[PDB]
Amino acid sequence: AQSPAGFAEEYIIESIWNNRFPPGTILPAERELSELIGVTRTTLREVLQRLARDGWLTIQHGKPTKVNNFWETSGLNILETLARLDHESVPQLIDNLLSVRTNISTIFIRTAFRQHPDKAQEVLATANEVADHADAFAELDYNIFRGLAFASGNPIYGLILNGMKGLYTRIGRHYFANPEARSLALGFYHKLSALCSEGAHDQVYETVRRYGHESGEIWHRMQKNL
Amino acid sequence: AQSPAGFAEEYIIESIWNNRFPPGTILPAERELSELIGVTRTTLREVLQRLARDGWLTIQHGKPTKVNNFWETSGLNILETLARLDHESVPQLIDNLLSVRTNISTIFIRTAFRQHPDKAQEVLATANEVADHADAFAELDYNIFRGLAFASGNPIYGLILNGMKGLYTRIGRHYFANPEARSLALGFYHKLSALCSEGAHDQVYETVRRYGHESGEIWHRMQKNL
Ligand SMILES: [Zn+2]
Repeated sequence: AQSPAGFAEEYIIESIWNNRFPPGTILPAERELSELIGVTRTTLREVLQRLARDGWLTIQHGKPTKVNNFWETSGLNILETLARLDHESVPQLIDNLLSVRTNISTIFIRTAFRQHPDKAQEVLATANEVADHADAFAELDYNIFRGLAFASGNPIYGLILNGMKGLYTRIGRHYFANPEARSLALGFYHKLSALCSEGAHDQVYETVRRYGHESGEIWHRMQKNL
Repeated sequence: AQSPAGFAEEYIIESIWNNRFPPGTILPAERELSELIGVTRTTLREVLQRLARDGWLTIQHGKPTKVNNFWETSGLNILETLARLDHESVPQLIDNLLSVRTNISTIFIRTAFRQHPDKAQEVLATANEVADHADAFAELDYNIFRGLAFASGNPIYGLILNGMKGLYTRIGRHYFANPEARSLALGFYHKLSALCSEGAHDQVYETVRRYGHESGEIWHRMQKNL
């Protein structure tokens, strides 16, 4: 909410989620919607355009605006919104995002080590001198996975990490408040550097999967308390 | 272009890409920009909001609008735009997207077969009676990969496929114009069904990688002529 546009956007998303405006149906006319929400038509139009780009709506000239099935039309951009809309399902959403990070990274880290080890090493070296605090590590960690994704030579993995950033770093800012989380991560970045230097193979997959499991354990034990 | 908003959006993206409005700098004032493009301020605002959601810009109240480094702020949503902006790099972009589909699917197809084989089988069965035409196969193929992504039980893989849809199906509509491409795909869906039924393991990874390589060969030989 806050600003009129912010309030309108949140109102419409909440209305779609709670089925006031069910996915699969037509959105109410602009005049009725603006009057219902309490914003000007120009403010509403700007919000509708934003929602359309995020996949919540489909807008077409000379045609009623449709409320989409966002599970079919939205991308990673809605992760943060999903976390806000369904608090009870947040634990599972987080586990799912961490699993995606682990498994997709096995692919691009292996490729990065083979195709651009110099870039991979530069990325991993950023862990040096990192501040021993949650916010610093949350950003460092995200930057390392995103950096390795681009270091693969296939920027599409980078675009995927870009979409994951919002919720991924949010998790990180809480996860890395745990000193052990920071320690395990540093050990991981250091091991990855060694594997890259040695031109290792199977060890990369096993090392990344192991990190996902161990970091996942630390997170789960933190999550269980909340 | 076409509509005023369409023209304005294309103009701004082209200007960012060609460094008229360099990433890392501030976007020209709205009054100047609307006058330069030839659209109303309201049309411009709607376009700016759309561009911001796609990651091209960062808009903040009481602060100049920044032109972002889209490689850092944009997600899969920009794939189609990238293809239109850099024709010479399209062949590589396509190869990269196909590689992502292949490698990420090894993960979610394996998971789907283990966690929800019934859902995986339902998805694969949609290949039955499929029309022997490019458009039909492009949609079927995308629906099968997206379907298996959701069948994994981790919807985030589905969100990734959602973001890939635009460019992925565009490739498909051309790729599947080749009768052999359609045949190889049907053989693949049928083999996947058999592997799911048998509760196969290593065969899944090997089969998916093989399909990526063989379909990639067919596509490359088509691409080379263009
Ligand atoms: Zn997106």
